[PDB]
Amino acid sequence: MEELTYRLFMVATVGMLAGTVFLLASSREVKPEHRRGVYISALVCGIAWYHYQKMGASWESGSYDTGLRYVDWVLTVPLMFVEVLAVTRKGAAYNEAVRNWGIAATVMIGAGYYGETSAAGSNEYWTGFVIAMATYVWLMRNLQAEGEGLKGDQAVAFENIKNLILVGWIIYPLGYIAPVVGDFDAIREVLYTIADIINKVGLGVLVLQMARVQSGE
Ligand SMILES: *C/C=C(C)/C=C/C=C(C)/C=C/C1=C(C)CCCC1(C)C
Repeated sequence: MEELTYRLFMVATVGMLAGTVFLLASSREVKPEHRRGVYISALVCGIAWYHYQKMGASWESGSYDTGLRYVDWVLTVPLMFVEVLAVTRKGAAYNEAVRNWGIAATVMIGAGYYGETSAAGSNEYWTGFVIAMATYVWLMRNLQAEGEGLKGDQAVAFENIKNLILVGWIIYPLGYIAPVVGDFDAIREVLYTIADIINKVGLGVLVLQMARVQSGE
């Protein structure tokens, strides 16, 4: 398990870089007015690339720092919401949701960090899990309600974005609890890594697809 976890960190590092530069190279495929989300998706993968290089080194040392993962999350999750909410909102409605969902994400990630750095299975560990889970469910319920009025190819492309988040983000609470299900500390890190690749590279691909649709392709 320890070597598998290291290898996955190394592969994910190159994968985040590939996502970054793939998305940048692909921006010419859509109209200028629809490139912003693609560029933000590239920024998300680029920040992740930076932190994945650090996480692989940290894991390899034998004294791993989950703070690297959590700082990456706290910076990137609000950016992902910026991309999502721009599809359905502008102006006042956009500003309100970006702020409120960003605050919620920060609470979720901070509660998780508090719990994960507590003794596994302790009241503190479960306190962080429960607070994070409630905030997560609030976010997912808000997301489900977004764009329910859309029709046509834009509706389908937005539903694909929503579904990636609604399904893919379940991996994170599963990773968080893995170490109390078995001798699975490394499996937490495996699951977080797989999740970050799926969610960050996948969202970028789907934001690019949305931009193709918005461009009339
Ligand atoms: C790019 C990274 C992403 C999208 C990270 C997402 C992280 C989460 C949705 C984390 C959620 C958690 C819970 C719902 C409960 C346990 C604590 C967390 C922070 C792992």
